[PDB]
Amino acid sequence: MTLGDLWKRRLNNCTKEEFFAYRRTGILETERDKARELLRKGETNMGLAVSRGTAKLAWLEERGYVNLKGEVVDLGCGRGGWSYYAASRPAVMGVKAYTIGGKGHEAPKMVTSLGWNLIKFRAGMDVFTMQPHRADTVMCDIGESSPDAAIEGERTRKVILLMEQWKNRNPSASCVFKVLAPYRPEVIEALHRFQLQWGGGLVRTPFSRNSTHEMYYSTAISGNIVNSVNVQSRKLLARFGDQRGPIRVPEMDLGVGTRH
Ligand SMILES: C[n+]1cn([C@@H]2O[C@H](COP(=O)(O)OP(=O)(O)OP(=O)(O)OC[C@H]3O[C@@H](n4cnc5c(N)ncnc54)[C@H](O)[C@@H]3O)[C@@H](O)[C@H]2O)c2nc(N)[nH]c(=O)c21
Ligand SMILES: Nc1ncnc2c1ncn2[C@@H]1O[C@H](CSCC[C@H](N)C(=O)O)[C@@H](O)[C@H]1O
Repeated sequence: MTLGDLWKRRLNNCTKEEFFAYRRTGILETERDKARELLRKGETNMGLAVSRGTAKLAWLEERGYVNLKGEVVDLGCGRGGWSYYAASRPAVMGVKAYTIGGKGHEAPKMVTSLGWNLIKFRAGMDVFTMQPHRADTVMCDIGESSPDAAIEGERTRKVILLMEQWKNRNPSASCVFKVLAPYRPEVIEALHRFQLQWGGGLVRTPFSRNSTHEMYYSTAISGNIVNSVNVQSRKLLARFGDQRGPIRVPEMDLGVGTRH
């Protein structure tokens, strides 16, 4: 059993009050007061982020931890916060965004955020059985949380296997993907094998809530994986009992318009 496995059990052992107090303590949180209503008021001319995903990818890019360029695929695009972020980048030429949709799964939010015309959205698409195609940048933000850590590890393993498939098709592609449960031994094994072939490493974004162990893997960084995981597990376990709230920051606003 790992330190992260214990973090999960301690998380699930929280009372409701301890859970609410823990989940957002000390994390960055974008201010979505305007964004949120605009989206369900059906306003489509808006460049405010369609989800909390946009600020996470932006942070990775602005830190120099991901290379977004050329033809991008967004695997599991959901509402599309990563797709819109990618489309707004000048080095990005196009975005092919795929998501399953249906019951309990977000469909793409349709807005005129800068570069929207470079995105081809395909809902109803299962990326795990999709044939990989040409891509310069492969992104995947898939990983549904479960109170069962063994289910989280299996969900995570599936993402890593998917990224191996896309790398087999595109050995030179830049990759960035969610690693929902990096503390599971079966995940560590698959990540170490990924890293030995393709390089890369793991990083924690400051917007992730403490109720998730999610870390992001990218071929543009490096670092011992077990150390990265254990450092994060210790930091998560140290926040139990912390009273500070979240730190509110402005939401990303990419502006509106086409890119040609
Ligand atoms: C709601 N919730 C979530 N977690 C833990 O946080 C992890 C992910 O964090 P999140 O679940 O809050 O994030 P998400 O984006 O999914 O939003 P939401 O708040 O709607 O969470 C719903 C999920 O939590 C699960 N859940 C609901 N109640 C509990 C609970 N009492 N204990 C554990 N899991 C719970 C539900 O089955 C569902 O899977 C969950 O996998 C679980 O270990 C909780 N732990 C306690 N101790 N009490 C909780 O109320 C609780
Ligand atoms: N097998 C699958 N094929 C395609 N999409 C899937 C999938 N399994 C889960 N998904 C979708 O993957 C999405 C991940 S949500 C990621 C947030 C997104 N990057 C943003 O910035 O808004 C979810 O909407 C989920 O419905």
